[PDB]
Amino acid sequence: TQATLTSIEVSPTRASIAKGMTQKFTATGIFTDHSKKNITEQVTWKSSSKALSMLNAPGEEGTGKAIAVGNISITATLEKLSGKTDITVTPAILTSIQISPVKHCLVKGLTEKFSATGIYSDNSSKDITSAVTWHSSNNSVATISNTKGYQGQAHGTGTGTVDIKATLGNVSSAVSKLSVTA
Ligand SMILES: [Ca+2]
Ligand SMILES: [Cl-]
Ligand SMILES: [K+]
Ligand SMILES: [K+]
Ligand code: NA
Ligand code: NA
Ligand code: NA
Repeated sequence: TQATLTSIEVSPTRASIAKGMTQKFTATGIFTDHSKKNITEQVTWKSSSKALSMLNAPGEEGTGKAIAVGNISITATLEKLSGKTDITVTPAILTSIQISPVKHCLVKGLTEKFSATGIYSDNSSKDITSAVTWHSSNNSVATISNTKGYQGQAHGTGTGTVDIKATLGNVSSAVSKLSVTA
């Protein structure tokens, strides 16, 4: 309380966040006694553009939400002093994969086309059937192709049940239970 505030630093200094994701900013107060203090909950936060929304709800103080791709300047203000930083919003990232059909009954000797829908960090979606790698837990029940022009093509090779899944980098679809009948 004896110390006067002399500066505000906002961290991080450079950062990238995917569209639809969020970032917690920190406001660090610098004082005449050379102490540093977390003043994130005390400062006034603002953003230079709609592309990053500073969240207003209690407990969200200093949280920015990526609305649109671009460059945004962020400011923390207290006692007419301001600290600033820059953030970059990058394109939405793959967060989940939904495969269809969710379950299926296939007659042996027939072929069924599975599709993979990528769900992104802004909850946009895309057909990524040809981009994913398709997997079968048991080729003796069904095979599934990754061959160009046949991606997601599942062929009933024998009776039973099998797990079908799609993967793309570190993202994996839910398992689809494929039953093959005679
Ligand atoms: Ca900074
Ligand atoms: Cl940046
Ligand atoms: K806003
Ligand atoms: K997933
Ligand atoms: Na600003
Ligand atoms: Na915008
Ligand atoms: Na069989």
